[PDB]
Amino acid sequence: TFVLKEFDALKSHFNDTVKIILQREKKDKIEDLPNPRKEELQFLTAVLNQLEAKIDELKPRSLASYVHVFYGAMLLVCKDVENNLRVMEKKENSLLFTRLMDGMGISDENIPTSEQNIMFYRGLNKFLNFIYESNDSRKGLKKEHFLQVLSLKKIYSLAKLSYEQEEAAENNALAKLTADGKTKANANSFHVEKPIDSSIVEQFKSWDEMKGALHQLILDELSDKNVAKISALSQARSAQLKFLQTMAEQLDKIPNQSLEPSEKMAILAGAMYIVRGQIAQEYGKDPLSNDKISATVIHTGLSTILHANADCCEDKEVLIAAANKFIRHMVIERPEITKESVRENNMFSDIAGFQLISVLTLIQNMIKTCRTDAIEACVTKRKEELEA
Repeated sequence: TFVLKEFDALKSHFNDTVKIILQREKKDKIEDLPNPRKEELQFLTAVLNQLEAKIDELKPRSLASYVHVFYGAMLLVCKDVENNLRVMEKKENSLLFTRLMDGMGISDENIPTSEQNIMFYRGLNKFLNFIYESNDSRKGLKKEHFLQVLSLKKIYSLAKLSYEQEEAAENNALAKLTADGKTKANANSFHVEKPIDSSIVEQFKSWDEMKGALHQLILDELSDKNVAKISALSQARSAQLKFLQTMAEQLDKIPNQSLEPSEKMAILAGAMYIVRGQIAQEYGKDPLSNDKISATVIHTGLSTILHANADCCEDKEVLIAAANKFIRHMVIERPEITKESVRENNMFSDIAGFQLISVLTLIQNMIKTCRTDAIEACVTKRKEELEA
């Protein structure tokens, strides 16, 4: 097992790393360093200073979440180092790269687990929201944030890279999953950590009306394609509609006193974006494209119900994450025997042609896109008000 370094050890080691690099390059300040080493160290310094500022402010019980962020930041830079290497250059011969890995205590025989890598980037990506007003990207960037030393282009670039790393980490964990879970699914123990903003769900009117809209769209599909049942449709389209039906059905079994209707509508909405995303990929488009696809009844139908064209990327992330949280709870066997696994029998076991891992992977892709579109819009917004 990989034991994480304590926070004080990371701080002292990084401060030494900066000194070593500055001494080797014979510079006084890191702002005089060549690219991309300059911005990379300016980023880590900014992160560290902001971490220390939060520690001396909030006075937390455990510094575990703070270590997770620093680990994510240092690993993000290591990734940036690899991307900026020449065609023949090796990372093992990079001073900064080797210094960071040594500071985190990572070698060839000592690497963090899949879960630890995810927590690193999940922690950093949440930590990056400090640049937004009230920690919300809906309100744009702050006039003064902890990454002010960096340019808007670099902020977007690092954020984009960080979101892609979390996606890649999740996808690697999904690829190693096995479908030999013997445990039974438990909806009775499914409780949301934080309640959802009802304003995000008010466009779907109610849980009954949303179910009615879904059921009506399926009827319109069967009518337009002149078939009696869903199975008569294509293997792809059939699995998608049965996925939505299973989703809506499995949510009705749960009492409203154990799971609020607003939470149910959010979960169902996230499932709709997944199906909407799958169909969009069939047309060679991005899963979250707002372009109208007239050739598809379902994609057009789901877009109408979801109000996808008018909805912002932030609200979409919440809905998609809500569906992701429910699926992973019902289908994935979590620990605390050893390791995670897909239950051999779940909600989607009877659905022919259903590809679970593909769906969970698509979720991570749409999540990343929502986050990337959020920072891009804020960077572009900040650029305009600076150029006026």
